[PDB]
Amino acid sequence: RFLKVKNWETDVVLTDTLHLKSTLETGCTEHICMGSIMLPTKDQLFPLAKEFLDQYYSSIKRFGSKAHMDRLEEVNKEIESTSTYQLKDTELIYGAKHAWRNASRCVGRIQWSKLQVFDARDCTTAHGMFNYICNHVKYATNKGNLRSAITIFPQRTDGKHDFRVWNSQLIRYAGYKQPDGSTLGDPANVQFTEICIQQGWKAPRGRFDVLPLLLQANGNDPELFQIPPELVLEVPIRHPKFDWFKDLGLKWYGLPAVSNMLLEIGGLEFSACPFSGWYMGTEIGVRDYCDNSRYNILEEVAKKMDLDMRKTSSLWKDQALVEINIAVLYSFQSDKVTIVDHHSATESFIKHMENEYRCRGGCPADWVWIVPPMSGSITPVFHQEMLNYRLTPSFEYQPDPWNTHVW
Amino acid sequence: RFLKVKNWETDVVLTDTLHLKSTLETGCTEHICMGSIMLPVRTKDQLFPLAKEFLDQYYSSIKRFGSKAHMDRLEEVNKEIESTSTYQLKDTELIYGAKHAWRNASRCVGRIQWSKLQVFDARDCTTAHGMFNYICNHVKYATNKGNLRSAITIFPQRTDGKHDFRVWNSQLIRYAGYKQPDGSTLGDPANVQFTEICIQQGWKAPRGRFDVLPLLLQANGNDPELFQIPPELVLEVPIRHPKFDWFKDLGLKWYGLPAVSNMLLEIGGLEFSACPFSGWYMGTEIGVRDYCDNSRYNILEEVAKKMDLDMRKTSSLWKDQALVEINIAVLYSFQSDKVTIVDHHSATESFIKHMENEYRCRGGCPADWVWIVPPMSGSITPVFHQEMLNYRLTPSFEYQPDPWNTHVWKG
Ligand code: HEM
Ligand code: HEM
Ligand SMILES: CCCOc1ccc(-c2ccc3c(C)cc(N)nc3c2)cc1CN
Ligand SMILES: CCCOc1ccc(-c2ccc3c(C)cc(N)nc3c2)cc1CN
Ligand SMILES: C[C@H](O)[C@H](O)[C@H]1CNc2nc(N)[nH]c(=O)c2N1
Ligand SMILES: C[C@H](O)[C@H](O)[C@H]1CNc2nc(N)[nH]c(=O)c2N1
Ligand SMILES: [Zn+2]
Repeated sequence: RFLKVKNWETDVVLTDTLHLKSTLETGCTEHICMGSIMLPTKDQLFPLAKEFLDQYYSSIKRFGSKAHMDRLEEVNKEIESTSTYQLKDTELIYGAKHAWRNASRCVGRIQWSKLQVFDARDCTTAHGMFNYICNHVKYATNKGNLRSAITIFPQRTDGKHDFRVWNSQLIRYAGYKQPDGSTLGDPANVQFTEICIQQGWKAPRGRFDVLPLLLQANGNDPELFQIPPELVLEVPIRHPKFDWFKDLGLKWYGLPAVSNMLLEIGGLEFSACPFSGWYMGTEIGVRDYCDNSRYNILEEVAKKMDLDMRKTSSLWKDQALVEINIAVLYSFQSDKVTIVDHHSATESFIKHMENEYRCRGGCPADWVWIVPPMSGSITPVFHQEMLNYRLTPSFEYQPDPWNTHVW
Repeated sequence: RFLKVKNWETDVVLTDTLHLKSTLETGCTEHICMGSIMLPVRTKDQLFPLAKEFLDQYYSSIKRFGSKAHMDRLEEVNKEIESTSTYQLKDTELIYGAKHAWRNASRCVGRIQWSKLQVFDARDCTTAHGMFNYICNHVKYATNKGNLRSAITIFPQRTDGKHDFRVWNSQLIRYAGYKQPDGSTLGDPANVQFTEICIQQGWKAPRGRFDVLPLLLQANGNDPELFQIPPELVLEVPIRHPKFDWFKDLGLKWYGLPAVSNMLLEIGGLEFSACPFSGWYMGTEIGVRDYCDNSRYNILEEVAKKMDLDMRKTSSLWKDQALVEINIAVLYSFQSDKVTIVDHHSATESFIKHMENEYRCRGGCPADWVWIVPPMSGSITPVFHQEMLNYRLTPSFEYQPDPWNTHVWKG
């Protein structure tokens, strides 16, 4: 019950005791593993607060101290009357950093304690939200020297006043159904690009059209906002060997800033909390160019490489995928925009695992998601046994707003 | 209660009722997933339930559930247990069991072939020499001059755990691993331990880089014995590259027949501790793991040098780039010699078809995503985007401890 995990490349063994703090469920049972499934009141709220506040005050080495019990009774009394409660700034920051720290699917968590937290809990309007997001974006980009950030809009109250950023990421390209069959722009975002038009967006109908922001504050009909272009840093994609690679007319944006998840701290629910860091190369090149429901430039790259595309066993897809990913990293590094290759970041994660087992007794991890989408076996996380379990504070999934909004 | 999985690349959903037949425990709990853990003498007290269950399955498969042939067989196995404390499978039952063991192998991507398994009943074997002759015929039959045919050879079942039959090799054909004084390894680093046991048991090692290891065979719980597979029975393929003519000069070769020998076949409560089984290679098993894993032959950096790659920063992706070429050369060498091999794209596509077919005509197909996804180019194969349900069905192939850890040495 004090589980162990083994790295089979190095024989390192770590003993996991952190998992016995786990609260939520995984979806798995004694009889069935779901490790690869994508998505599984006043009386409930107070224990959730006690638990969070207990771990908060131990983290600062004041468990059982005067300040601890007073803060507990303070929160205790506010739940009684107000039915909820508000986090002190210090807890807000702790909670945001530990939701990233507990993000069992995130490979970049070695940076978790350097997060920049922007308290936007005083926001009241979509224009307000837009101001906060533009500030987040500018701070995060930092002229290419990217910095981790999260901006936290007001907590849920009764589900009727939800703050929601309707974009899945703050910065994403547009996707348009072409009359003939295929897709122009980016096929992931075709339905959202519809909604923006459905809401009043003048789509330029190019390939790399930065989508507008669709901001929803206090539960009202959301509003369209154009991010100032000078805040959207983009990297034109070129290959350090193949001159013809520029001709494909490819670029990506520098700032990955995920905006559709829900942040849960001490039982409180922050449905608007866009957070950002920086890209691993494969997130753009393997996934955001080469997945069959994405750009499928794989064929053109290999065509332009005059590779034998007549049978899968020439591995021409793999060979193109490598080149594309070499190009994505070359371009970002050439323009001094932060990016991490998948060898770099998996080795960091292993180091971070080491540190978590050493000074925390464990580290929840979702092997299925930590292993990069190419070259998995030659990265050091492949041979790393991991234990997956759900800790609080956390980032959670939430329904898309456009299935729920009382319009 | 029914369960659903979604393929996110195609939006195809499938409903699994077959997990309800699951009994063995996965290692996971409601609060902890052990989905990435490598590894998460039986009395008649609990053997007839296991027998009845298997026999219920078998007679369902032949649509004779509840027939007099079915009830009589139950009654026959019944008396044989209380009287002998074990029981014997009919040939039919043994063949069903071995096929369904493979069909239930949730980590195996090659299961589209599962019904075509050639089952060799070696349950009359009694000695190590007897085993050597059974294995030699397996190898010849399965190889078939490069037109590989999957087979399994099933040796006698465990009785009291003190008379086990064991193949001590992890595979029938593997290359020797030699640890040098200077700390380097000659041959296959994966086999250094087994090689030393062989040498200690009296094997005269050629001490080369691709020495086929001797068979180490154990019958009836006796001390294991060494035998050299005849070299004309070991089909090998020298590794060359279709564009690089310096690749042949790395002097690499690999053998054609993957044949796993260290696992335990469980059928209806009986344990078959020695049951080597073979099929044919997916290319990445040689190209990605057998050559490029940091703890294996690790010709990665030598291939990168001959390719004159930027080996300074990892972000030149030289490792990925050399990996692709090495897998290109493995597929090319095998196809050039008409030795059966499958690339990882072809095989993941087949498994998806297989998996979909299994959901429709069986109500489920247990599958270990961690293992099914290929160890390179994972996301550009259709299993990466495929949700999977993992559960243990019997008959099954199980792991078992290395015999040299548990053996009682006669002397
Ligand atoms: C700083 C560099 C970072 C890198 C390289 C990184 C990398 C990744 C990767 C590769 C994934 C896997 C999903 C996929 O590949 O499609 C992921 C998931 C995730 N990231 Fe990180 N990340 C970073 C920063 C952050 C930050 C700052 C946060 C929040 C404060 C965060 C929160 C998450 C969460 C919650 C998930 C999992 C979401 C889910 O369960 O669906 N990440 N990340
Ligand atoms: C004929 C073509 C076959 C192919 C291409 C194939 C491929 C694979 C691969 C790639 C793995 C992953 C293991 C690794 O990569 O380290 C695997 C696992 C496995 N294979 Fe298959 N296989 C084939 C036939 C068979 C046959 C005939 C059997 C037995 C009758 C079998 C039994 C298994 C089992 C039991 C596992 C799971 C290993 C475990 O649980 O540790 N396979 N297979
Ligand atoms: C629904 C299937 C996709 O799931 C995913 C997949 C990935 C991420 C994710 C989240 C944050 C990231 C940050 C901060 C930096 C970075 N470099 N990468 C990230 C990737 C979120 C989700 C949830 N939408
Ligand atoms: C705990 C270590 C897991 O390792 C492994 C790794 C691989 C296989 C395996 C087994 C059979 C195969 C056949 C018939 C064909 C083929 N092409 N590949 C196979 C690969 C088994 C095990 C379990 N002994
Ligand atoms: C079906 C499968 O579980 C799903 O596609 C997951 C698998 N692992 C992943 N891993 C990462 N890093 N990112 C992903 O989007 C996914 N997708
Ligand atoms: C830690 C991890 O579970 C382990 O290294 C597994 C992962 N998946 C694998 N998948 C395959 N096909 N072969 C393997 O050897 C492994 N190793
Ligand atoms: Zn699980």
